[PDB]
Amino acid sequence: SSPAAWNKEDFPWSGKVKDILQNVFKLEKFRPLQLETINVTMAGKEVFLVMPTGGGKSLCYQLPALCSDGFTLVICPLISLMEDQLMVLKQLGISATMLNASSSKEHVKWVHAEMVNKNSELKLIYVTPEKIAKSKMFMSRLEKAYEARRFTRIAVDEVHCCSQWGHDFRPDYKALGILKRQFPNASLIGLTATATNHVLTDAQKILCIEKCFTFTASFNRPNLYYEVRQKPSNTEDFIEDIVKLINGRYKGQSGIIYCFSQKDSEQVTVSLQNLGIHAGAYHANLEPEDKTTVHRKWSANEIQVVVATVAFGMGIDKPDVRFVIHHSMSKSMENYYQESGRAGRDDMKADCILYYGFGDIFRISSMVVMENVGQQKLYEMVSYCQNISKCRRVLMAQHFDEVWACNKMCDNCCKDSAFERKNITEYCRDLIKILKQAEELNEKLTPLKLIDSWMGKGAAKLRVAGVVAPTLPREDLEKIIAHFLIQQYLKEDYSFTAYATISYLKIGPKANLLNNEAHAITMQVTK
Amino acid sequence: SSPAAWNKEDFPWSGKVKDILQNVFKLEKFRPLQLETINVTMAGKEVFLVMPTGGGKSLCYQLPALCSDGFTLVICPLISLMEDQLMVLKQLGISATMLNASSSKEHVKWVHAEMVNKNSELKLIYVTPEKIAKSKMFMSRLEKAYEARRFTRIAVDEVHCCSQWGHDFRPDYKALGILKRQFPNASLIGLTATATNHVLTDAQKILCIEKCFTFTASFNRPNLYYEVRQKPSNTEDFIEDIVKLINGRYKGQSGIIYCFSQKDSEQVTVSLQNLGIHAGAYHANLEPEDKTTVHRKWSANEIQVVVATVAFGMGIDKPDVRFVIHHSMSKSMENYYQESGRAGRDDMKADCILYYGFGDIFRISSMVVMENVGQQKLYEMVSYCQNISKCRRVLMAQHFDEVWACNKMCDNCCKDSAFERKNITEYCRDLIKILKQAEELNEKLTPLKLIDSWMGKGAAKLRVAGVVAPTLPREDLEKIIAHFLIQQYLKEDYSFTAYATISYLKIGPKANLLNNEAHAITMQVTK
DNA sequence: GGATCTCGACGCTCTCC
DNA sequence: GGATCTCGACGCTTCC
Ligand SMILES: [Zn+2]
Ligand SMILES: [Zn+2]
Repeated sequence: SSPAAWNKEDFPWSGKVKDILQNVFKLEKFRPLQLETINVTMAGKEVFLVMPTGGGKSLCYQLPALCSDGFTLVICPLISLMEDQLMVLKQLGISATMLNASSSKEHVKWVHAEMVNKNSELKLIYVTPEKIAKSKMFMSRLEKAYEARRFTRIAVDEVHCCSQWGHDFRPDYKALGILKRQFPNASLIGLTATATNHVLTDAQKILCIEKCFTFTASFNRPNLYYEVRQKPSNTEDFIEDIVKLINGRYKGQSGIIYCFSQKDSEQVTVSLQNLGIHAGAYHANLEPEDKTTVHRKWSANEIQVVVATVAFGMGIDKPDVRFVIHHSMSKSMENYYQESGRAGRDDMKADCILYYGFGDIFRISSMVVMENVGQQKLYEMVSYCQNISKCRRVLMAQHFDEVWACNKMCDNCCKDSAFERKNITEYCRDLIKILKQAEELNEKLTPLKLIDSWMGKGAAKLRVAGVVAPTLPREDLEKIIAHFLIQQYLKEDYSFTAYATISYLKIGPKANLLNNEAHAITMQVTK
Repeated sequence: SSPAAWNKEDFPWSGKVKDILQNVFKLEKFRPLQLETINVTMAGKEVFLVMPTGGGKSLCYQLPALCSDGFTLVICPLISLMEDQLMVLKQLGISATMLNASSSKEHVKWVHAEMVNKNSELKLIYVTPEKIAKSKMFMSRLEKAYEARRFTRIAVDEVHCCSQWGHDFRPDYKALGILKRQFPNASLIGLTATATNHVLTDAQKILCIEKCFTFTASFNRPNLYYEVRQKPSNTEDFIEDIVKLINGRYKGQSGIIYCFSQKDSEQVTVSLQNLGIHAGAYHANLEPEDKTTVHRKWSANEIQVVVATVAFGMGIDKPDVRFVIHHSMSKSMENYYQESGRAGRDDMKADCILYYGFGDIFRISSMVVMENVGQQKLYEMVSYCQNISKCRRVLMAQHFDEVWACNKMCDNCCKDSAFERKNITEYCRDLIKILKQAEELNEKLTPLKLIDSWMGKGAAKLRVAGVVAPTLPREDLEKIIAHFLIQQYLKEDYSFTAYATISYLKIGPKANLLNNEAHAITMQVTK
């Protein structure tokens, strides 16, 4: 059966739920699938929930814990994620406890007592997967509690870590199949944002589950404005453009700038600091003292903007982030979605602005070279950046394979422009003439060298007679080349050097389609 | 007495005058000083009229001719200027005639008869000064005509040719003093646009005149919009900027582009032709078949724009010229006014746009090297181009030294900006450090070489340690250097070479003011 | 002679969690 | 190894 059959407040516990939500959580209504998922679990069945980060996954097992006798067991990989939740629960007045590596002997003793203590009001217990695999004592207390009917529910946070596809895999997550083996009458809930069908199918196996429901929540964050701008070639002009946003539409408001590297973050920070902006830097190499200093001042609005690498992400819940700017594109849609989704967690209007620069492809391509589908994921991101008609949300839904309602909340929906299919085939033929000549000369072309030759610039040996670039601006040429790349008419060829991975372009796999002289390459342009 | 005493329709001829204006000339009212000058001449007194070209000087002696017995004599240096007039008079039904070098025996015979024929209705005769000095026959007919009271008025066009200061001097204009000597009761009128007090003071002697009235018309053309834009470094970008005007604000309308040289003119023409514009080139070297070809089609609106050197100017009277663009600056304020003054001769709104480019100073500077006060005139032009606050009309009036009312009809009057005095002294000290070094190295610096060094570019020998240019754009640096030049803190130095005169910059006469370490150089900037 | 071009040339910096 | 920098190389390019 489907979720719709569970969007119902028909159940013997619908009163107890609407009530706990409204008064214990102080929430007024259910977000999508939240009602449905609680019903399934209250119905004591197995369910997987796929829902964006910050979407409110936590509610869906914390609330059941409270509508039952005893506790709900919660499996969670990081101590910080657990501490995140318990603060919230302590503040709500809910009895929750967790256990650690560094947990106090007094605290462990008390927990053990509470689990079998029939009088315990402790309703949620958080533990790491190590505790399941490497504690005989804890397993025995769980067994006693299960037998005393005080233990009716299992929550597994971040269930994707089970799989060898799941880009956060953890060995200890493989032992967790023991739970439904030992506790078949304890219902299990699995939670994640990052769920491929074959990662869920595997977690379902690892955990020794069947049958199972799978509920997938939509990606959409309706208050978010999505825009892609051209990234300026000049780095000081790029800075000047930014300060004008922060001091114009975003004056006084909190926000984030995401950068490609740690150096990018340090440079841009300084640059903004000099121009008046209260900006702070966050990357992995940072002394963790400084990692914390920055979060504190930013969450407290002393700093207006954090300039950071992807290392700034885990456990960010600040609600009034009004803008997220991407100084460079992310490695993937999944990272972008995830990186930009930290904006507007107060559900009020917020801006998400990505600066697309040709050069950035190759810095990233080179970097994710060791990733199986690193390149494939990058090229998908580039194609987003290249799109000028399609609604930005329409493009995201294609990625999640979701049944795609924007209401002018992305740059392309606000355009009044028309479009048409421009035939750019000859530019490609022309560029392949250049590359063909280069190998006949045993010459390697960086993307820079190709463009120069096309423009009739660069080393004269690398130029091809009768090839004239059009009098289009450079950024248009960059877009035409990016196009052939991702279309694989061209391809990257990496070279590994003493210190760096660098990218070169070559005739790609699809160049043989041009053997058809009637072949047509078209690109959408404004009318 | 002054012109005001003559701005009056009190006279025995005024009724006849107003009537001839409206019903013969088809004109409704008098332009400034037109009334005053006619009155003086009708009263049989001597008057010099100084009035902008196209202001209507011709009316002021043609109309009296008709309000008098017999004919008015007109002295005119070019056959084209005479023919210009005669076409117009023929079109008005006025009996006018002229005499020439290539004049027919039949035509000469008939004229002599009309002059003494008491019944003649021939009211205007045009001749060259050659005719006065080198024709015994014509002078005798004049004498006979003067004695028969059929010859009451003398007009001398372009009276400035008399003087050794008037930049169109003609030797034959020195013989013309015989006229008031022989014909003291014929009144004389002198017309010119280009009149200095010492050119007037000289013509009054040559012509054997005293006393005399001098009426000076104001330069002002209330319908003209005056703007200075920055000229782009890229010449293809400069073309692109122009086409957007021509196809934008000036779509369908007639105009002129003025260029420094013939090559500039040929190039820009081709450049525009390729981009759809019906543009035509006019310079002195052109075969006169093509000189003529271009005027016909332009006047007939087949050509939208003439792209020309100063060679396109003498005898232009097209009324619906809606824009004049200066591709490069003129040699002098006097040339600019006159060149730009060809716009909007229908008195309806018209645009006058000058593209100021640093390099052009020196292209122009080098060429007028042989002119006494060429440079001084250029620097006056540069100082106009450099002004960002003052009303464009205010700056011009200072040049004609006239008692200066723009009504937002110049770019600077339309600005809402404020301004301030920026101290740029250290920049001068820094550039003088570079030049001192250059001469200590027996190196000559072109202006290009100076900027590069200042910018930390160019040949490394030519750079000075601890001299950092500011991070201002190049065009701003160009302006700072232009500023010191005309202020003579810097000066030009010309070198004569096989084929060309080239300019170098050197420390100028005013650099000794910086011996004062408290000395201050300031430049006006926007706030 | 000034000025754009082209060639080897020497000078730096070398990607996330 | 890829851009930037720096150099002498030869070839080309003043109104009415
Ligand atoms: Zn949209
Ligand atoms: Zn003004």
